[PDB]
Amino acid sequence: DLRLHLLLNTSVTCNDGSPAGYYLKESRGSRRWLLFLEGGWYCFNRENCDSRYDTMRRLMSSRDWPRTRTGTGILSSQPEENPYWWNANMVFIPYCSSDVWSGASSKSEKNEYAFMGALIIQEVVRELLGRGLSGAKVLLLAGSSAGGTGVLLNVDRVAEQLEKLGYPAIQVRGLADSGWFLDNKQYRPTEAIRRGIRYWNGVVPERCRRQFQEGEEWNCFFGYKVYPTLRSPVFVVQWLFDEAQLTVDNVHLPVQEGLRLYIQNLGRELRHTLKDVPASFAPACLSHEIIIRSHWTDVQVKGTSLPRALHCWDRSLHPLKGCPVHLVDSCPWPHCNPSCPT
Ligand SMILES: O=C1CN(C(=O)COc2ccccc2)CCN1
Ligand SMILES: *[C@@H]1O[C@H](CO)[C@@H](O)[C@H](O)[C@H]1NC(C)=O
Repeated sequence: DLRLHLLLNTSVTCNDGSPAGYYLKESRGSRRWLLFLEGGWYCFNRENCDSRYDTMRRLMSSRDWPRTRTGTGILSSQPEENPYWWNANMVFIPYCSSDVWSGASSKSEKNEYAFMGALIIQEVVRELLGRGLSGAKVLLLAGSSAGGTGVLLNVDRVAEQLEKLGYPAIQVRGLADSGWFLDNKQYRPTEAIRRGIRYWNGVVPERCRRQFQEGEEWNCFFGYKVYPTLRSPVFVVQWLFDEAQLTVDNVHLPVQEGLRLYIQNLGRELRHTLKDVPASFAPACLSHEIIIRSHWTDVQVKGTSLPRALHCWDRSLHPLKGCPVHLVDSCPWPHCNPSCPT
């Protein structure tokens, strides 16, 4: 069980002004720290956020959060469930800012909601330094879905924050799960992100911002465009036929030729964007499943599981015989990999 701590700086808030926070389980015999960002879409205007507040309020407020949560998958402390990092210090950061972890805007007389995702990450890091993070050797910033995109937007800022605070020995790395999307043509989204950035006062990594310039920061929410600008090591996990990608593409699964070609082209394009990503795990599956699920160990690419690939990545940051880190399926249709989830 991970225990809840509400932020001591109560000006760093969820959407409705309640304090943000984190769940923590310490492991005093370990110098490894895993900070995981939750996902759950976003909202981009007053009316859309009001609807989310009625029926997804835990994603907008801490008022009803439980005092504990169970760590599962990569957050589990059991070796059988988590062969990778079972002995690590574990942190789960709830997503209560509805801004893909990009915002830096407080509630005020002109803003009904606060969008503070980027500041929540910074304040969690600062408060953890007094609870053992000051002695860390590795800080892995991980996340799923909107949290996976959040890793790409925030990993370099965490590295810069720790350097400026006086902790240059902590190696900051990222793990982005299910947050690598394509701005492709639909079978039958970029505008919502553009509007969101203005509504949230959203921030993007500085090198990417300088490439795309004013008004075009939305480009930095797409992994294939932001990843080449990042300095921290980042491991990318992405299903080739991600269900959220298909949803935004208006695809809902007797498949005729037009849809067959569309699905095959999508897998080929995703595979192409990962060609120059040396640490990656991309199975040919139709799924919405994420790395905090208990059975995350089951899927394999070319005979190698994700916990193994992550271990090989750790070794590479000290190619390796029998320990691969670039694992992208080449077969062209959902479930052509026999180990895909059901
Ligand atoms: O499959 C899912 C989808 N979810 C997401 O957050 C979608 O991912 C993103 C990533 C970036 C921006 C918007 C959405 C959570 C619920 N289960
Ligand atoms: C609390 O956080 C806000 C936003 O980052 C910051 O302006 C303020 O200085 C912080 N307060 C303290 C006491 O650190």
